[PDB]
Amino acid sequence: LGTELDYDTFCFYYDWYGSEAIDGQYRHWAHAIAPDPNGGSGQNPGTIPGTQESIASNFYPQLGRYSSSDPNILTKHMDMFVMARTGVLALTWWNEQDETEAKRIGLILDAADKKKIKVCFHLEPYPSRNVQNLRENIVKLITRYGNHPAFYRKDGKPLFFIYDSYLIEPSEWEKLLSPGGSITIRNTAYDALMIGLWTSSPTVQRPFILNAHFDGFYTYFAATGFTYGSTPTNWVSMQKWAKENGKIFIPSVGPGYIDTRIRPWNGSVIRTRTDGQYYDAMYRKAIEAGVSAISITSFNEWHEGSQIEPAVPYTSSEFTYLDYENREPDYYLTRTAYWVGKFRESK
Ligand SMILES: OC[C@H]1O[C@H](O[C@@H]2C=CO[C@H](CO)[C@H]2O)[C@@H](O)[C@@H](O)[C@@H]1O
Repeated sequence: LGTELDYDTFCFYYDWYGSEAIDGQYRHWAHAIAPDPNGGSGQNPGTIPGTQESIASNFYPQLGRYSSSDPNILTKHMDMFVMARTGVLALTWWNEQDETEAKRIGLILDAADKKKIKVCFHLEPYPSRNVQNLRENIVKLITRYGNHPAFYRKDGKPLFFIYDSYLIEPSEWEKLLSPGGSITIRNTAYDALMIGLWTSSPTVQRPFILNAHFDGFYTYFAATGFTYGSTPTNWVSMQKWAKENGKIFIPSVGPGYIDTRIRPWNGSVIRTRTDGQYYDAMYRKAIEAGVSAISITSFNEWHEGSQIEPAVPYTSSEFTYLDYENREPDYYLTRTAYWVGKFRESK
């Protein structure tokens, strides 16, 4: 029918939003404003309070200030994934070691399964992250969730995205990811496809990826040109290198970028949506590069303005939000479905 989910399409999902009613605070809708790293001492940037009028986004959710723990929101999000044809939800994972995290992960897996969506984890730069506690956490996640019907596998293997994987030296990664490594997961019950973050130039990244024994790489950033990896004119050559070296390249595409409510000094990174033309251009470059898998930044990173989740026009007494302009609130979901179809036609 040309409507089915694609299980080589990964959409980055954030479960960090809270409401007073469910979570005790409007978590993440309220957010600290970052000081300017070049703006000197004594800055008092303040906070966005997460009121109805003033939330930590330049856009405004159709679903309002929702809780990521609300089963009825999760249902709606899974229906949005179905509309977008995105078969894998790539869940932010911060190693919070708290019961409210555990509850949310279970709720997300359960809701996903009702719609045949799969879930993988996006391993974030949590405090003192290192290859030993990464192994322990991979073991825990596979043990806890590996028998859940929504747990993602590719040819029998789980898959993890590793954000800011450059914060760990290749000599450490080798211990976890080489078949001969001291604490290897290879050939164990806990083996997985490990997808590292390609940032800078090939001269740095090629030996990093090889020496670290990653199975593949992704680029994350929705803003074109932010890094070498997030410059789509490099994707043909990145894919050629991946194929030559038996690596999986999963370029990240997004619909735009703007984070100036939380980072007012970061205007140079703004990428305008132009009624969908930015998203179209980026998605076309990924498909044209001949890749096997694509990642989408993001479902709902509202702070960074990369979301495809529906947004509505809103002007409050405190802020005039951006909105999808000439496009309807669900445009980025249905445009994702269009591109998934083009990707499948190519695959
Ligand atoms: O956008 C604010 C957000 O920024 C950091 O999180 C990263 C932002 C986007 O994606 C990556 C990969 O998922 C995240 O690690 C972090 O400082 C958050 O605390 C903050 O809310």
